[PDB]
Amino acid sequence: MKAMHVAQPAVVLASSRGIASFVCEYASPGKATEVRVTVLRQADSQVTEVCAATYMMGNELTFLDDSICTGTSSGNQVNLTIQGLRAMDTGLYICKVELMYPPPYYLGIGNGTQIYVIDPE
Amino acid sequence: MKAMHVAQPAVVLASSRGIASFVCEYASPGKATEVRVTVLRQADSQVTEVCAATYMMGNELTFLDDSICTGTSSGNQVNLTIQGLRAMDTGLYICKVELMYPPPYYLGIGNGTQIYVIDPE
Repeated sequence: MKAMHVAQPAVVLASSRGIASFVCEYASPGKATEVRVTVLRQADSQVTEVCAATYMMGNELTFLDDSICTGTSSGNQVNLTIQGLRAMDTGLYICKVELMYPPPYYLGIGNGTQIYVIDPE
Repeated sequence: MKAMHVAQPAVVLASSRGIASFVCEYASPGKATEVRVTVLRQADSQVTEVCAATYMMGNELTFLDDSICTGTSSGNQVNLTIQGLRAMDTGLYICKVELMYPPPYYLGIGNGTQIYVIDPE
C-alpha cells in the first residue's frame, strides 16, 4: 500500500432539497484496473460507512440499490452527490479511494552466449 | 509485460572438464517477488530449453534434479554454470529472465467535507 493525497471541499451546504455534492480528487499514477470509492461519515467521533462503489478508471460509478450517493468518475476525480439529507445528517463526510493496478512483469531475452566445447581424444 | 535488456558474454570456452560459466545481467526496477530464469539453446535454428529455475530476488537459484545448470543470483545478476558439455553441445545459449512484482495498491483518505443541512419548517 502506497499513500495518496485526496482533496475535497472543506465545507458544503446541502440544498433545501437535501442534495449535497462534492468532488474528491487524487494524484494517481495511471489507469487503475480497479478503483473503489468509499464515503464515511463522522459525527460524535462515531464513524459510519454511508456508501461504497467500485469501478474501472473512466467507467461510471454505481452504488448499491437505493443508495444515498450518486457518482461520476472523470479522470483523477470522483464527483459525489448525496441526497435525502436532513438536519441530523450534518457531519464530516470523508472520501476513501482505493486504486488497484496489475502486477508488473518484465521479460528479458539475452542475445546469447556462443559456447564452444573442445573435442579431445 | 515490459521489455528488459539482458546482457551476457558473446563467447565462452568450455573447460576441458566441459564446465562453462557465464553471467546474465539485467536492468530491473527493484525487489521482484518472483524471478524466473530459463536457459535456451540454439543450434541448426532449433531452439531447446536446457534448464529453468525460479526463486526470489537475492535468494539462491536451484534447478531440477540432476540439472546441467548451476546458478547464483547476486543483485541484478544470475551467474550460470553448465556442466557435462561435450563437442556436439556447442551452440548459442540464451538467457530468458522473468521478473514478477506485487500488484500496486494506493489508499487515499480525504480530510473530510463538513456537510451542513438546513432544518426548515
